[PDB]
Amino acid sequence: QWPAPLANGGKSWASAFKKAKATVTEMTVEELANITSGVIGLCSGVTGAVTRLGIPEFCLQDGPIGPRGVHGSSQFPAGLTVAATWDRTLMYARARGMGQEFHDQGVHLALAPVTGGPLGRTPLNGRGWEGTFADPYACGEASYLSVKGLTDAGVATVSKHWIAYEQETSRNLYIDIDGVSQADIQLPISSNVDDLTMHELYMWSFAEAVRAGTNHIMCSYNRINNTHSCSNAKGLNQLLKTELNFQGGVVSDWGGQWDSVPAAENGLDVAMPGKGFLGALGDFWGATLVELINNGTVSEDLVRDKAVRILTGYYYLGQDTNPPPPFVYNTIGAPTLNATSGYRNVRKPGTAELI
Amino acid sequence: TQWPAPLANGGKSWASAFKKAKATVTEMTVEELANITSGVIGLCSGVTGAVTRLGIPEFCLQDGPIGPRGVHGSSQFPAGLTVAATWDRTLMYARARGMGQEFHDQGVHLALAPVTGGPLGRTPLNGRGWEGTFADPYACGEASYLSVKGLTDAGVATVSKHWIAYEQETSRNLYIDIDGVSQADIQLPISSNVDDLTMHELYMWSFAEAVRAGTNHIMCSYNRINNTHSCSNAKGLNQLLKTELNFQGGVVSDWGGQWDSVPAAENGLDVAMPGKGFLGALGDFWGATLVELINNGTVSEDLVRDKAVRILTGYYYLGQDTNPPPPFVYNTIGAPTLNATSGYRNVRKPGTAELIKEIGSASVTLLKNTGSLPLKHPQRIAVLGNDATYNVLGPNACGLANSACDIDNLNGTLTTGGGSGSALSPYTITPLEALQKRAIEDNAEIAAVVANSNTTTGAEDAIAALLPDADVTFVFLNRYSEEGADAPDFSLGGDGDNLMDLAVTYSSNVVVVIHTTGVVDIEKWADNPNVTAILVAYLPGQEAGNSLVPVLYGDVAPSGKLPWTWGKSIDDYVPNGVVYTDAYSPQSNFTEGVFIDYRWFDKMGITPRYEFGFGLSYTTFTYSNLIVDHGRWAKDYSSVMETAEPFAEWDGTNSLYDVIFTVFATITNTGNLTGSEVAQLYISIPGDNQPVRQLRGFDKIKDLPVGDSAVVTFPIRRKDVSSWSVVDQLWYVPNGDFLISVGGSSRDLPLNTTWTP
Ligand SMILES: *[C@@H]1O[C@H](CO)[C@@H](O[C@@H]2O[C@H](CO)[C@@H](O[C@@H]3O[C@H](CO)[C@@H](O)[C@H](O[C@H]4O[C@H](CO)[C@@H](O)[C@H](O)[C@@H]4O[C@H]4O[C@H](CO)[C@@H](O)[C@H](O)[C@@H]4O)[C@@H]3O)[C@H](O)[C@H]2NC(C)=O)[C@H](O)[C@H]1NC(C)=O
Ligand SMILES: *[C@@H]1O[C@H](CO)[C@@H](O[C@@H]2O[C@H](CO)[C@@H](O[C@H]3O[C@H](CO)[C@@H](O)[C@H](O[C@@H]4O[C@H](CO)[C@@H](O)[C@H](O)[C@@H]4O[C@H]4O[C@H](CO)[C@@H](O)[C@H](O)[C@@H]4O)[C@@H]3O)[C@H](O)[C@H]2NC(C)=O)[C@H](O)[C@H]1NC(C)=O
Ligand SMILES: CC(=O)O[C@@]12CO[C@@H]1C[C@H](O)[C@@]1(C)C(=O)[C@H](O)C3=C(C)[C@@H](OC(=O)[C@H](O)[C@@H](NC(=O)c4ccccc4)c4ccccc4)C[C@@](O)([C@@H](OC(=O)c4ccccc4)[C@H]21)C3(C)C
Ligand SMILES: *[C@@H]1O[C@H](CO)[C@@H](O[C@@H]2O[C@H](CO)[C@@H](O[C@@H]3O[C@H](CO)[C@@H](O)[C@H](O)[C@H]3NC(C)=O)[C@H](O)[C@H]2NC(C)=O)[C@H](O)[C@H]1NC(C)=O
Ligand SMILES: *[C@@H]1O[C@H](CO)[C@@H](O[C@@H]2O[C@H](CO)[C@@H](O[C@H]3O[C@H](CO)[C@@H](O)[C@H](O)[C@@H]3O)[C@H](O)[C@H]2NC(C)=O)[C@H](O)[C@H]1NC(C)=O
Ligand SMILES: *[C@@H]1O[C@H](CO)[C@@H](O[C@@H]2O[C@H](CO)[C@@H](O)[C@H](O)[C@H]2NC(C)=O)[C@H](O)[C@H]1NC(C)=O
Ligand SMILES: OC[C@H]1O[C@@H](O[C@@H]2[C@H](O)[C@@H](O)O[C@H](CO)[C@H]2O)[C@@H](O)[C@@H](O)[C@@H]1O
Ligand SMILES: *[C@@H]1O[C@H](CO)[C@@H](O)[C@H](O)[C@H]1NC(C)=O
Ligand SMILES: *[C@@H]1O[C@H](CO)[C@@H](O)[C@H](O)[C@H]1NC(C)=O
Ligand SMILES: *[C@@H]1O[C@H](CO)[C@@H](O)[C@H](O)[C@H]1NC(C)=O
Ligand SMILES: *[C@@H]1O[C@H](CO)[C@@H](O)[C@H](O)[C@H]1NC(C)=O
Ligand SMILES: *[C@@H]1O[C@H](CO)[C@@H](O)[C@H](O)[C@H]1NC(C)=O
Ligand SMILES: *[C@@H]1O[C@H](CO)[C@@H](O)[C@H](O)[C@H]1NC(C)=O
Ligand SMILES: OC[C@H]1O[C@H](O)[C@@H](O)[C@@H](O)[C@@H]1O
Repeated sequence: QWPAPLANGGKSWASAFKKAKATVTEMTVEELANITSGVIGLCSGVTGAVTRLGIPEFCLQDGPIGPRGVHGSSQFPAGLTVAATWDRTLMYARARGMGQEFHDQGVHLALAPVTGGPLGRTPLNGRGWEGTFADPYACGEASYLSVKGLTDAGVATVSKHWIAYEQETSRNLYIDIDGVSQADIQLPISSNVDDLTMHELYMWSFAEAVRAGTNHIMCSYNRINNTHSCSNAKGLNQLLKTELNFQGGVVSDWGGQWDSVPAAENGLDVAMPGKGFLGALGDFWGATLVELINNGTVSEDLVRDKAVRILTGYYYLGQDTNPPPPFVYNTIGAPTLNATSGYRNVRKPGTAELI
Repeated sequence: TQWPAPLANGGKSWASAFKKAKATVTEMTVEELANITSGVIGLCSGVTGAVTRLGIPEFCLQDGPIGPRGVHGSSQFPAGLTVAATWDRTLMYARARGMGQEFHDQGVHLALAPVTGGPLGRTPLNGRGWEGTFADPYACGEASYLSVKGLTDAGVATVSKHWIAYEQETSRNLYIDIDGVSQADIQLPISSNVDDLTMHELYMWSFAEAVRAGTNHIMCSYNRINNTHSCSNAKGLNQLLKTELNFQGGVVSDWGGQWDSVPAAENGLDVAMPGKGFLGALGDFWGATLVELINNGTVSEDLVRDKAVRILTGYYYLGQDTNPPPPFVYNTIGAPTLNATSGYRNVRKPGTAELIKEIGSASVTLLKNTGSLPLKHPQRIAVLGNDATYNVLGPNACGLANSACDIDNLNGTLTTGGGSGSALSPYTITPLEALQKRAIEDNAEIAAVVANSNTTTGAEDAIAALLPDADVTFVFLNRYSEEGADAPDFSLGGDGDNLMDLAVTYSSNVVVVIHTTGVVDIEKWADNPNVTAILVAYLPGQEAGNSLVPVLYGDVAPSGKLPWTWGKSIDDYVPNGVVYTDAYSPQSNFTEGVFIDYRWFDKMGITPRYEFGFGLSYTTFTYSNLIVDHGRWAKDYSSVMETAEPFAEWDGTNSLYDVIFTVFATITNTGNLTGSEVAQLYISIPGDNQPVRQLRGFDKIKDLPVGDSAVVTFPIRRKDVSSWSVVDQLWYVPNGDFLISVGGSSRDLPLNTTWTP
């Protein structure tokens, strides 16, 4: 079908890749499943530590205007708003500023920016404002610069949402809350997209995102030609990881992962949110992935590539020798998470006037 | 287990022996059935329980694909790797025959030998591939047949090993339960997941040959196959081996290869080793447990009587009743596992040393020669490498299994590999002695740096001072590997890389000799003009030096050729050659099919450095006059036992091993010196996803004088031209064009013709 091309570190991540491979090489099957699946904590998502090799939990945090659910930060204008400036300098400085606030709040991975999913097939898209232009060229430019800003600030990006994620209606994220299951109720809207259109319109901004060095990409809730984005082999293994030569990790949207084995085989590298959100949003790896490896269904080396893709960003942005500070706010919310919040003021002179 | 256990009948040559077997087994109590089918404590690698009432003694099962291991008073033969490289059926037989006499005379009933297609050569990193012969079914077939014959002709029963698809040491995970730690709780053995065509065309080939040659027993391997232990795989043991190959002898467990009581009993195992040996640490699943399984109705007395009959057929057939082996006198297990004194018995016969030398001289393979060989009478000789002299701790310092020296010990000349297939030496003829003897005859001087060049103070200075004035510099490299591990890469062992860097710096006439268990990485030096000649001497046993120097000095031309493919990069071979995982149930999918060693290279259009079947002479040979004589056919009556391999053309009277045509060719000695030449025949058998070409014959012409010619002749068996029909489950000769090719290697084929039935 479409096999999983191994990470090699690409142009800029060469040394980071090699530190990643080295670390992954030392990891037990449990450790591999610990880092490739979400655990419980204060951030939108959290990767399990590899505590024996001193790899810590990574804080994944919303969102594309800056860290969400924190005090002591600034509320930046939306992507829609910078787009309207048609000013590359502002697009970059916006992201750079968002970036320092993410770093200084303690975020390893910013669940941002929005780089062409949604792009704007419908002017009614409920979350269209999070993107930029209704145009691949201009969106590509803003996406490039948005990615660079955040990464220059020392925070790994997760560009979102790959791909063809053009309506909120019946995205139908995976949720098995109460007795009921979305999987029984209704499958996600299937974006059915020819190959010219995928190439010339939707992939264009993501290509720019990859070129800018986005460390990760988030696969979307919709299905493409009736396969989930997060387990679409053509989309992740071929279009993204081969043609766009993407060297980083594919993070599930929160409930965008619907299965265990196809996901592992067809491009997904991180299961989010895992144990977070009471497990309500699916929890298909973790202990399940351990079992699948130990019984020969899934190759350990397949999962080592996932862990390598995750650690590449860690090492490239220097989070190993320059760790972000502790994240201090409960952004999940009680009663889902009963944790107290600290306080940290992260607002810096210059930010208000940039805004 | 829809594959029932077929009853022994003694097949072709063993009819008599089988009948005495059954007679004796029929008198046996249940306790006697259990005593003989499981190992007991003794001096040998394994020992079957006696049936003392019926006068059946303990049988000594002893390790030795190069001869009796762990004994003094014997000879260290070359490894199977080394005979393979001769391509000389005569030497193949005589090596086994010699090994046989030493086995018998030390008192061994069953030789755990030879290695007949497991491992065959899927990975060139296999830590124990060296115990085998060729990375080729056909050639492994021929050597397997002959090695078996020579052993049995000495009056020692063989246990051909290891059945089957045993193709990496890593995660072989023998069963063991010692120090509160069981292997069952850590990881299962690697699972060779082999399709049906591959298993027939590749892995079973050499085992068919060992069966035909009358192998008395066969050893089931440590690996699972399709996720079922080999030693309890019914389709493997009961169907493929005991039905299709019609195998009439015993299946012996590898040591810790048996994992359970009842499936083993049900699915093809005949003998549980080592039982009460090795503190019972490697599992003891039968014995008293089998007694209870019979008494309580779980396993039929009939099933176990068959096991005992298969054991006892070999005993009678080789006449060990009326002509018993002498007592075995050496503790080969080792304190503290077994605390028992050793006797002394000398078994080395006149002739053996010279046969070991000859195998060396016929095997050593010339890979590069820009003009420096043969040597005339150089006056100033430099030698580099610890491989050139003795292990600094003594030739048997590394213990009973040649594996106990420190990772950095200068072990001297690598005359054998490590593990169960090793053996002690009474001495080593070092390359440095033999070179010195010759130097002295020429009134020359000779000096060797044998220290560790990287860690010995003065060694680099000493080298820099010595080489520039030397007329020739010999460099001795080696690469130890062992059972229990795969090589991590092609790296030279010890300080090899350093020695080569230094030698090309201070000398323009470097001759390299490699003693190795397998392919090594020489890419850094092989195209350097300062390296004038490269030889690989494999594992020549005790006569390392005196075998080599005659070839260096042109007393005899090199005639050895490569029995596997020498690629430039490990990355050029079959992928996932060794699988590394902590997964509880490790998998290895043999998705390459039949395409291993040179079939991979050929199909994928990859050029090796030196191809399968390559090896230079001090002369050249021109090939002419290819004849395919369809009138030269013969009925097969020569085998010792018959298989039951089904084939489309079975008329009721004929055989898969009938020779259906013979092909001929002429070689002419077209250079300026006498030389021996290994002619080779390959066939392209038509079909889908088929090999570019397949070795189907070889003939070594000896000492062809300048100007002279000789006819080379290749019998072609029906099987040689057949494929396995997965659908129809039999062998068949396909339709289409059969390219038949002949020449000096797998890439150097001047003669070609099409046959089309
Ligand atoms: C969603 O569904 C849509 C609708 O079906 C999908 O759009 C199809 O996408 C496939 C590609 O995945 C595309 O395939 C081609 O059709 C061409 C003819 O129209 C073929 O010529 C072309 O084949 C070549 O490419 C293959 C892939 O590399 C090769 O295997 C093949 O050998 C061909 O290539 C050789 O020849 C050319 C010269 O002709 C040379 O340049 C090459 O290098 C090579 O030597 C494709 O097979 C369909 O045409 C698309 N259909 C439409 C209507 O767009 C879409 O992919 C789906 N999306 C997802 C995410 O699944
Ligand atoms: C390890 O796993 C591999 C992977 O599966 C496994 O490979 C398979 O091996 C089986 C054999 O056990 C192959 O079997 C079959 O599929 C054929 C179609 O491709 C089918 O025609 C075969 O047919 C019959 O043979 C059986 C056995 O004799 C017989 O009982 C049936 O009645 C069929 O034969 C009849 O009809 C024939 C004419 O049509 C006639 O000639 C014959 O005499 C008889 O009357 C067979 O069932 C399977 O295809 C393999 N698959 C692959 C992927 O190769 C290995 O066998 C496993 N190895 C171990 C050690 O377990
Ligand atoms: C584990 C094993 O292969 O054991 C045997 C004993 O019969 C087996 C067949 C084998 O071919 C034989 C004879 C050999 O000749 C091998 O070359 C050989 C070995 C491969 C070696 O074994 C190993 O290296 C094992 O991988 C190694 N494995 C472990 O330590 C292990 C233990 C628990 C769980 C998982 C793994 C081991 C070392 C030492 C003692 C026992 C086990 C032991 C062993 O001493 C030799 O073993 C012993 O002498 C021995 C084993 C158990 C108890 C007492 C003595 C070895 C030698 C001679 C060095
Ligand atoms: C199941 O197997 C056991 C292991 O072989 C048997 O026990 C061994 O039986 C041998 C006889 O067949 C004994 O050998 C002899 O030893 C005595 C010393 O005590 C000498 O007098 C004899 O001359 C000597 N014979 C020789 C070698 O020439 C072994 O001593 C004995 N070993 C043990 C462990 O006791 C069982 O007999 C066997 N059980 C059955 C039911 O057959
Ligand atoms: C001289 O012979 C020595 C054997 O008598 C040999 O030592 C052994 O070398 C092998 C390498 O082939 C080592 O292999 C193992 O190394 C570690 C062990 O902890 C494992 O991770 C590997 O998987 C592998 O099994 C042996 O450990 C080593 N044996 C001992 C007792 O130290 C030397 O290498 C030989 N000398 C030279 C210069 O080659
Ligand atoms: C798998 O990941 C989980 C999630 O982080 C690990 O546990 C935490 O380990 C950190 C140190 O890295 C401790 O500060 C926390 O107390 C642990 N949290 C919990 C919930 O106990 C776990 O250690 C990981 N396991 C392995 C084998 O690395
Ligand atoms: O909770 C979301 C609000 O949705 C409102 O409605 C939407 C429309 O009916 C239509 O566009 O479909 C989407 C779902 O695909 C609806 O969310 C309305 O239902 C309100 O109750 C909600 O506040
Ligand atoms: C392996 O484990 C998974 C999850 O625990 C299970 O769904 C699957 O069926 C298992 N397969 C085997 C062969 O045991
Ligand atoms: C062998 O193939 C099966 C699917 O048929 C798969 O589960 C297993 O992981 C494969 N092994 C490899 C190639 O890693
Ligand atoms: C948090 O507290 C609420 C109310 O005190 C409780 O019902 C809920 O179960 C708790 N949440 C979790 C995830 O434990
Ligand atoms: C028969 O004996 C074996 C070995 O003691 C034991 O595993 C099994 O439970 C017994 N079975 C029955 C049916 O008594
Ligand atoms: C052999 O002797 C050693 C050393 O006294 C002892 O520890 C060991 O238990 C003995 N071996 C056996 C199997 O009796
Ligand atoms: C070959 O040897 C000479 C010394 O004899 C040395 O100076 C020269 O650099 C060497 N050349 C190569 C290609 O190593
Ligand atoms: O994990 C230890 C490992 O070390 C060697 O390099 C490998 O080739 C394996 O054979 C061995 O088991």
